[PDB]
Amino acid sequence: MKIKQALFTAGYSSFYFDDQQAIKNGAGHDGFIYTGDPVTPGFTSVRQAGECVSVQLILENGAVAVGDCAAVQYSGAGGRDPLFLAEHFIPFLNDHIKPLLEGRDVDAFLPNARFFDKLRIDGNLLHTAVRYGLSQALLDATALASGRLKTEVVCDEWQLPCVPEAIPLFGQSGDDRYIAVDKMILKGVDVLPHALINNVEEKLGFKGEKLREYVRWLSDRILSLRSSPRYHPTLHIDVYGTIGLIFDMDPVRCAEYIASLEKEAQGLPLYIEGPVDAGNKPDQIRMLTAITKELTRLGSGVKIVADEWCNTYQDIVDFTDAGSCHMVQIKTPDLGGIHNIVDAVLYCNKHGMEAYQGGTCNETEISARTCVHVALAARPMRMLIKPGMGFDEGLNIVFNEMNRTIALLQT
Amino acid sequence: MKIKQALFTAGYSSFYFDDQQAIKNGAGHDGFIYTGDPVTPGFTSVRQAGECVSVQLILENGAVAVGDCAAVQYSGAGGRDPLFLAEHFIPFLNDHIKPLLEGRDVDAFLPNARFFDKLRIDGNLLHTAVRYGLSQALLDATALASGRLKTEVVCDEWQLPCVPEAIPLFGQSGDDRYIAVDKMILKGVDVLPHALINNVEEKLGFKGEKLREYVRWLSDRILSLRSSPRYHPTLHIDVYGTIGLIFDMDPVRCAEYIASLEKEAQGLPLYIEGPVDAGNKPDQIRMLTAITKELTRLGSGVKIVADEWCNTYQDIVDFTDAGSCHMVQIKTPDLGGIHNIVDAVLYCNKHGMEAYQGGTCNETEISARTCVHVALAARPMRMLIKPGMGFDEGLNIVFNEMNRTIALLQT
Ligand SMILES: C[C@H](C(=O)O)[C@H](N)C(=O)O
Ligand SMILES: C[C@H](C(=O)O)[C@H](N)C(=O)O
Ligand SMILES: [Mg+2]
Ligand SMILES: [Mg+2]
Repeated sequence: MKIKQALFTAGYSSFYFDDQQAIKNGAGHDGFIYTGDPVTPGFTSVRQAGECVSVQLILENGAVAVGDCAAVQYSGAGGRDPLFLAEHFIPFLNDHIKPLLEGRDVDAFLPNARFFDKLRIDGNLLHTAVRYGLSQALLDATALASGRLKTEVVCDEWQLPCVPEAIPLFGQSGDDRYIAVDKMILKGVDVLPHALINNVEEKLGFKGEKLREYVRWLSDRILSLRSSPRYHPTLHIDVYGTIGLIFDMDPVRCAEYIASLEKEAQGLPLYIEGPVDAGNKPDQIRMLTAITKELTRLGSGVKIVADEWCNTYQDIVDFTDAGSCHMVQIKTPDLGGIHNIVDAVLYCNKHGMEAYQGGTCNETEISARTCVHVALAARPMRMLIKPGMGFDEGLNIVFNEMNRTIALLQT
Repeated sequence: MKIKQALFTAGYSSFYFDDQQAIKNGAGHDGFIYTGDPVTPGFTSVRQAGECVSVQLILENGAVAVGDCAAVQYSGAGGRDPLFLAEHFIPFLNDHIKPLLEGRDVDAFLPNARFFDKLRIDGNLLHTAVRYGLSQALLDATALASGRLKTEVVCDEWQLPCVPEAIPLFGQSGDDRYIAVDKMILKGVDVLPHALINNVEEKLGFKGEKLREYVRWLSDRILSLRSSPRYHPTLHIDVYGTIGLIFDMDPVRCAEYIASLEKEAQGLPLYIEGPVDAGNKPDQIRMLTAITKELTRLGSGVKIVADEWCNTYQDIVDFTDAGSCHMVQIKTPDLGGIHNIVDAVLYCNKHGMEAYQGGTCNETEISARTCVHVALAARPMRMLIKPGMGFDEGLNIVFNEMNRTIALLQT
């Protein structure tokens, strides 16, 4: 079955494009807005509305497959592609991509996914968000053309068993790290709460005591508010590199502080994401490795998670091959085509790496819903609740699609 | 085409259920919740997780139609049904509704909508939430059965033109009445921002001076933040009956105060929702009517919107026939089956009432999306960005489905 028509429509994503460089440089705020000038190219303000381009593929049987082109919050940075402005992309996609979609067969997914993932227009690979969104629509197209769910298509093309089982979900709080923790306990969240620990003075503390107290409050809040002791979630907190900054980038000292955090967790397993940011891929790998070695040496139970500098399928391979850390964030939109997500989760699973199928608050209901199918197939150990910073909406989108899908499969 | 199988799966909706008058009474606060004793039946806490029940209808052609059972935040009051918990409704659904669904013809939508809207089980009508959800899935089923969009099915069956054109959207800030305003300006929202002006002391002011100052703040923010004068949104603020409280239900005084806000809006049109709560339908209609009369007499351009006591199709008919206000909130889940939304909006449109197709923060991505199709067909004057209180997620849901659907229709 073929695609009869391809449509591209501008839209709003579930968060904001932020100029990471200007913010790190110390941009001030006025309400929700950041002040000063942006320094990153394409930005009209330090903070701007997040945008997406919805792809709809009307098939010969009349079904309408969907996918959303979307980029991370910090669109333009850390090895991630540029400022994804949608209006500009509509004419471009209508002109160069539409004729490559209309009349295309979608009985299978992968050959199509590979094609768009490698395509250059005037020498330039397609923007990674376009690859993300097209690939979602193509997966959905294969599903709709054959009476399968997206999950089944992946299972079939990658020859996976497709045993219907929940994926642990992870909630991110943004700066609302107290109120959102309550929300997450009320809704049974498996993993929590990110906490956006992204400033040294005000969030980590110059000697780490602020984070220490935060973990204690968090575990106390969980134990106290839970309906029963059967609720025993995992703690996952992203420190956006700040721990290296207070320990002279010495991985032994970083490890030491990290281990010291376990006590405050009160039996809840603990994960610390992005402990350091050495500023380039090779050094990031090596520092994470050295931190992991010392945690082991200490007999620590605390685990660490890579994110920055770990972007593409190949990066994920590299961090994994090096034994650098216990888990890596597969930040979905930065991989491009979603077949890359499947490939990356399987590689991790084969080689011992815990795969966290993450993403961004700045993607959509469609991209998240598509990611749910990818996860139910590939079996990562953790999935980000997304998109949005409200949390409730994200949980609604990911959790309910997961459970609907498991039921359909059990049929 | 018939439905082959009906599945019902538990999920989370995008907000919380709250025992109202457990709270307004004196329920304590600790972080995100309320301490102590709920007054409302079924409730294990004064606030707990909002819930839904996803209805999935697998048809003979293998398509899967979807719809979500959901209820407002304070299920329980203003003329609303009980506590919509999944563990209760899933058995009820399997016991009493599945037998009427499996094998059912879905070639049309309206018979089925009407049939379930009237159905009695042991003498009782079905819960509005159940009727809302089934009806969404039944409309989706008719669509998927015949290669139509849900919006087209409504157009076909009520004989409407379905001109592909946008509907003005309204965002709601929840208590975050400052910060969410910046979000909305940055996303160009048509109407804003609700403001949850729901307490005399802290939000409206004993003499309405706080709301007065807020309106000026809001208009200034808009005029300051916007990128050009082309952005001229409508201001829409819900004061949840507080204006009636500080004026002792004196309607001429209410009107006078409401007219004095125009000055503060600086030329942005102003809507005040729920100015009073007379605690009963017939008094509510009378009070709103006298407020409207006095506004007109003063020559004011401020309009008022009904909400509380205007629940069902028939309520809407009654508020409309009395000429009681300029706009009514058709609070979607309370009408039961969504064909009633259609009839309500058309009724308003035919009898000089502005139809505001509302809903709640506590519904779902699926209910909202389905509400988009109802609106493109019926043409209310305004539609709520929902669900959730994060705003971004809701806009993403409602605005992107709207634009995607318009693009399909133009095909
Ligand atoms: C999940 C991401 C991370 O911090 O790793 C980030 N908060 C985002 O939403 O894009
Ligand atoms: C939109 C409603 C209203 O206040 O009219 C309410 N905020 C709700 O979300 O259910
Ligand atoms: Mg991270
Ligand atoms: Mg209201």
